[PDB]
Amino acid sequence: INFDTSLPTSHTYLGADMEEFHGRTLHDDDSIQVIPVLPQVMMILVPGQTLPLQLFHPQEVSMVRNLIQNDRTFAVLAYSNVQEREAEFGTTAEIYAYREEQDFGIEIVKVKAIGRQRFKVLELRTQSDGIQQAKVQILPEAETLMDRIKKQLREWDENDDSLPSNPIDFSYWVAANLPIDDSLRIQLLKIDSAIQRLRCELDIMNKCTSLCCKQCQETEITTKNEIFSLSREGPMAAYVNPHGYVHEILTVYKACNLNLIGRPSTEHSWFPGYAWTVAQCKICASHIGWKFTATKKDMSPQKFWGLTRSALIPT
Amino acid sequence: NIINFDTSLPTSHTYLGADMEEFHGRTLHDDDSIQVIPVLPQVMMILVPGQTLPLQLFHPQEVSMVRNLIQNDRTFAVLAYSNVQEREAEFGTTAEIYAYREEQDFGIEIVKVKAIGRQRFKVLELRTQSDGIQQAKVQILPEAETLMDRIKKQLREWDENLKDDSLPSNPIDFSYWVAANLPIDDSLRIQLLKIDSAIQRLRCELDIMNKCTSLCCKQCQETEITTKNEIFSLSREGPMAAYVNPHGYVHEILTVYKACNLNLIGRPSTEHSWFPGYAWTVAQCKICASHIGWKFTATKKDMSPQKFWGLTRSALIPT
Ligand SMILES: CNC(=O)COc1ccc([C@H]2CCC(=O)NC2=O)cc1
Ligand SMILES: CNC(=O)COc1ccc([C@H]2CCC(=O)NC2=O)cc1
Ligand SMILES: [Zn+2]
Ligand SMILES: [Zn+2]
Repeated sequence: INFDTSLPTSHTYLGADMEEFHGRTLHDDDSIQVIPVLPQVMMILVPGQTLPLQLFHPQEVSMVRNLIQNDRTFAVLAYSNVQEREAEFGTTAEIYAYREEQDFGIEIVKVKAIGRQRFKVLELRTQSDGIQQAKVQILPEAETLMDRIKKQLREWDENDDSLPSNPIDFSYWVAANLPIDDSLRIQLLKIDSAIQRLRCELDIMNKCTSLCCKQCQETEITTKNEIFSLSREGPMAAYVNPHGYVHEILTVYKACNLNLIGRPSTEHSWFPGYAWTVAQCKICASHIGWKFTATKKDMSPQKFWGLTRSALIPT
Repeated sequence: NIINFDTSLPTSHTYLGADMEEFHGRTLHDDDSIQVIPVLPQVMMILVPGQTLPLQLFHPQEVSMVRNLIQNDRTFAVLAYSNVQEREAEFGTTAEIYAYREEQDFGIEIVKVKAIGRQRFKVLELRTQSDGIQQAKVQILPEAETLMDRIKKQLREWDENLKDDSLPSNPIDFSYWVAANLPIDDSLRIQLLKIDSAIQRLRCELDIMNKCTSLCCKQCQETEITTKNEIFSLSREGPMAAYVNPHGYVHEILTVYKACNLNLIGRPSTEHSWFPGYAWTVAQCKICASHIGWKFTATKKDMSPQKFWGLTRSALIPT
């Protein structure tokens, strides 16, 4: 495995002149705050998880510009029902990198943020100018469980320095990287105790199955056991396509029942040194993810896949 | 200068998919009536009766709303924002869905729609529900052939093809064709939409045409890019039309035969092309490198014109 696993976390495709912020805002337990939510964000976010964004609607640009002038923190709601904008919990996201640019006269803002604190939603109110403000309450934050989880993680993929040592940070690493659906992510986000969070995760890893194509609900694509981490963030990560759409990707060493489309391409690659090719379901041709292929034959691995969470469903 | 290409192809939006469902039904609201019509949250374009609006919708709340629209009157409200940055709008126009197709990419439900502007309105109430959707309480508004010939005369002096069949015979439709196709900024579009009477609209448009100057790149303002005399129409919609990029972003572009102070980026491409038979290359300002639009180049030697430019309204300001 010869590849710098610190390059993906940099999101260099998004831009390399990104202004950086080192100030850190952290709210007290049980404190009630009013935090804006970005209307296009759909992701469930946990503390320690990074969220890259590319925004071009003038209202999102203005609100990020104002956040950058202040505490740089927005609210990422854990929607139980994104079609209905229903959410009871969420995680704050603190912008740590920022970039302005223009394209065709349209002001664009590129942002890189990281989850900081869980919160319970108290009120979701929309302003007269359309922007949404959420009144939230900041929630407060067993090495046997940790060792047991780390044990079954090594059984799935041979991956210590990669995993956090603190039980709180480790519980959130596991919550954000397990190949689980949204309902289980929200279940884990509701849990207040790291001990309880780790114990629920152990139960989830054991009931885990395999990943089928959602459009088929039949054809198996990959499994926990080919999960393969190419990034310090872990085997699961959010990346932005060239037009602002955020994909959550699970990297696996081998996949089944998948065809390729088009020509391997290096543009806007989420894994520097690698080229991507659209992978679709060999049964329904539903796009599922991308196969990445080395650009220099001196790199290991030579082939790996990055499959979107949204295209997969567990058995 | 002579055209050897089917100007009815661009209006079909075949790049959006050629197997679009269509609807024969037509809904029209009574004059001076209050209607409650939903507003798509990411639409930003100023719409006029008779104008086409293509869309590609990703958000599950958008596709739910449009799915429900397809099962009802297929009509949403397009606001003419004074300030998009703050959702400030006093007038608008209804858009009726006339074509539709559902897709699914990476497990994400996708809706593509082609809609046409029908009736303009004044907004009485904008109110966002609990789920986030915006509903607009609106009042449908009620709807000198010398001005018409005077308008048409200076249109021909800009482009020869803008002559007869390319232009509507009715003064109401004609004032809306002109409002949608003049190379004017958003403040003038809103001014024309506010006008209640067609004769008043036509006379305002004649005044605007006489004061029309040139189009400069927005970022640096100094460099001219094109001018009204270089306009020429390659679609039955007219010289000005909205098209969707492959990711759902709607671009309003003006087609012109010649542009200055523009460099090109890379090699021509035929993917997702808005003008079948032509390839596109990103065009950018010579001075400040800002992307301005696209140069279109024919893929066959027997096509005419062999080259033209589609320049976005958003990158251009008047002189
Ligand atoms: C016509 N265009 C489209 O439909 C969308 O185009 C895309 C979408 C996703 C990417 C990913 C691929 C993986 C990677 O490494 N980086 C990316 O941005 C690239 C282009
Ligand atoms: C990083 N950029 C991408 O991945 C692709 O972005 C685009 C944007 C606009 C187009 C237009 C060009 C003109 C035309 O005729 N059709 C289009 O769709 C095409 C691709
Ligand atoms: Zn399938
Ligand atoms: Zn310029």
